[PDB]
Amino acid sequence: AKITVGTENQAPIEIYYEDHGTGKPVVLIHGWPLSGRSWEYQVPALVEAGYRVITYDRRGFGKSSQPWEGYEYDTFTSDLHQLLEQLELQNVTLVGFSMGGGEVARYISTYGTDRIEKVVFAGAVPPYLYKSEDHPEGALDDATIETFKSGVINDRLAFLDEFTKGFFAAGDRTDLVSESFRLYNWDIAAGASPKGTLDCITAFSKTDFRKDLEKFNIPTLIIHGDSDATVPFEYSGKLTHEAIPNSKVALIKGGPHGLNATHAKEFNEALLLFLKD
Amino acid sequence: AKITVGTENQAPIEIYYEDHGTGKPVVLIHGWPLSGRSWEYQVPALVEAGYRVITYDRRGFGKSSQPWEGYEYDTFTSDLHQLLEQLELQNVTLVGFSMGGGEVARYISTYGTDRIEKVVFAGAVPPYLYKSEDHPEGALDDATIETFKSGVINDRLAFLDEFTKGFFAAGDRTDLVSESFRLYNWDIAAGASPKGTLDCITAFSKTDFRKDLEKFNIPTLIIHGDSDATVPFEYSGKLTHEAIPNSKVALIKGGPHGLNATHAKEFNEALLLFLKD
Amino acid sequence: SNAMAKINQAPIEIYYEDHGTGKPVVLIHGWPLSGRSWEYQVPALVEAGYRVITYDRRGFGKSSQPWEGYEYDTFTSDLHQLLEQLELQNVTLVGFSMGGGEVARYISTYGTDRIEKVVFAGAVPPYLYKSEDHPEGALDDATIETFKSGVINDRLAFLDEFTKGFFAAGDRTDLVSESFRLYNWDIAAGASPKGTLDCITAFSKTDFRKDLEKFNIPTLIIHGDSDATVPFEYSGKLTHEAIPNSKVALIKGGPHGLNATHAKEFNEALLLFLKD
Ligand SMILES: [Cl-]
Ligand SMILES: [Cl-]
Ligand SMILES: [Cl-]
Ligand code: NA
Ligand code: NA
Repeated sequence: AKITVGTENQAPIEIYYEDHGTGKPVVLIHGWPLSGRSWEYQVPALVEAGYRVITYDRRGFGKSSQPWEGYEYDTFTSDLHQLLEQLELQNVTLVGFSMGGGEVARYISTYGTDRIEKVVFAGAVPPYLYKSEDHPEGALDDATIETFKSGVINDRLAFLDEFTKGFFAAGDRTDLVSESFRLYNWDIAAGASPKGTLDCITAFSKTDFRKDLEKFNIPTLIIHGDSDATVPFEYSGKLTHEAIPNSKVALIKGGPHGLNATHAKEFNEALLLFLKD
Repeated sequence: AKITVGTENQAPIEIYYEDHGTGKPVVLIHGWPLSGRSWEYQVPALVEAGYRVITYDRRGFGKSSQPWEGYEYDTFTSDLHQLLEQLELQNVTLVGFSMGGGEVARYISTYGTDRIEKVVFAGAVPPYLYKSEDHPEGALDDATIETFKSGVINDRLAFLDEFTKGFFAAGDRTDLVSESFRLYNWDIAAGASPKGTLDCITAFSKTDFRKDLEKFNIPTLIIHGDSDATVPFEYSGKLTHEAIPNSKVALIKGGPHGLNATHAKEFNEALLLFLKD
Repeated sequence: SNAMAKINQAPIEIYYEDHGTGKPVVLIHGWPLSGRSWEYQVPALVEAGYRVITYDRRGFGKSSQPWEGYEYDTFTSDLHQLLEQLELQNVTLVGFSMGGGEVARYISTYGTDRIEKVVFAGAVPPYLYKSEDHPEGALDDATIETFKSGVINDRLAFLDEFTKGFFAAGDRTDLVSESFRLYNWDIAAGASPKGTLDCITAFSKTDFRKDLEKFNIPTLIIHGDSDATVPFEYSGKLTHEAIPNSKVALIKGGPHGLNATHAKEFNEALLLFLKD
């Protein structure tokens, strides 16, 4: 229940995954800096609705290897390719949460749709989060990005504590998950690679997926919160929907970034409607 | 230190175990939703007394694989059998704590007594924990059972926080462990399979071991607290003792469910006096 | 990346991580933590052009948790197997707290052919035990027994308290966040209870004074002036005095865990010594 996806200095880089149930495959791709365990509220709904659910832990996160390099989307996407190939998956639905939307974007662009029936962008970073002189439309400027980087560099554990509180907060509303659930998530992020945790920030904030979204001509759903403080709908999900013909949008009212946990009922109803269609 | 005990969706199921010391083998089987680490206070006393001590993590728990299926006693007992077979254990004592009493009961019933010297039911779920009009001497009625399942389904992490508090409390006394120790146990439970955690509730509450206990013709010890909130003596150990006429009881005054930790000396004394010839 | 080094029936494996390319710097963590304790050193070392290897001592972090071998003969044998398996050359061994014991015993037992330099950081040599005959130690019998009975009786609570002192410099108890402290508590909580206990005797009562007589290579002592567990005066000071040509970096306000609280100074001292 590890996939070997490469080597670094001749040591295998191994990806931890879980593969549950019977049915068409739904591959769930977690956000930063969490793991496959962040999909707790989705897995049973999906299996009960007749799908086979695969989660995996991105390199550097969860129970996967912690290499020094490879923390960019070409490699992240190759890692996903090895998983789909090794499990011999067909008619797959790719569900990318937050930075996992990047693997989705790039997978279609690089490897095409032979194996892929449908895709879902859930609170996801495309089309391109960076705000700059060349891309004045985006959400995250250098200054904002540097704060994340400097937090991870100077006190990652305290920064993660703060980040996880905000991840499940919608505006003023900070009671959408229990303190135990928050701490649980903090601890999943605590164990991650410090290097991978840092490099991911650059990857998810500054990778431009616009060219990739062009190759999308399969059914596509955007699930997103209207109160997402990390990846604002107007700068991400809304534009991914507008980039992709025939895509559907489920804007969840009062949904924060971690809306798959906070608004599980609504998230799953939108996801399940989309899959059975 | 893993044993492969099966396969599901093309991937092995592995059980983590530890094997310490030299002498007669004593296999310690943990309760829900913890791991082999719950035996911290027993292992050293057993090793020092000249026993070889094997702990393992039940499928779905601790460091073992987290599959989707197999969370019922036929499989759990099959996993135990493979552990005994693979480690070639002879002249074994099985010690089952809480739901681990179920593997004890079912092993003897299914595989016989040829490998087995003695057995111990510690705060253990047999004979049959379900409580109903027709089976009034169970411990857990439908409503209670549904409160467990609901808690795990809707906020497992908060539910576990509360469960761990009651686990070590003897009536109104809740200072029997430190907060650090309780939180340690919380974290062990947090990392378990959500599905395994849920299905176990049905396994331990609705499995009838009465027929299995009929086959116990080997020396049997019941160790149980008189203040066990989760598995009360009167509706479990007391009845196991009555079901197995040879059996000895060590009823520990002020003992909560987690009495192997709160009353380690009294627990260990009962175990050592029984283990000896 | 990470890998396992093979070192009843099941092999003992040591978990290690190997990052970057260049001359190797092998970081040996203190009790009862793991390789993850080096968080603040790894990046600066690789950025400076070194390869950084960390490993988890048997019983700790992600390594096997056997019943025996929790003494410096075996701990140093484990280190030797790792360096042999990786075929390392020109190594700088960095031993934090009890990890200075592996450094001392490695040079004494296996010699220096694979080793260019050594660093004793907040380290337990020359001999941490404090007694009548050996007043120059740090830890007396009453203190040692407090550690043992704490670990036997409520290891989790003992660790919570230990981790508070680890990062405190006298009255400065704000040097790390609660989050960081609790992260370190959890790393310790998952270690072997048996290894955790036996290490106390290994780090407190092993005498490395004859080992330090074999040191004829460049040597840096990095130590805090406010280390409650391993006071400079009874450790790093004496290790420096034992070793000719050895350098000292005494960090002002540094507690035991100064590699985290004072990363900037710890790292400056280390890099200056590595390139010389
Ligand atoms: Cl993300
Ligand atoms: Cl149980
Ligand atoms: Cl130490
Ligand atoms: Na953990
Ligand atoms: Na027998």
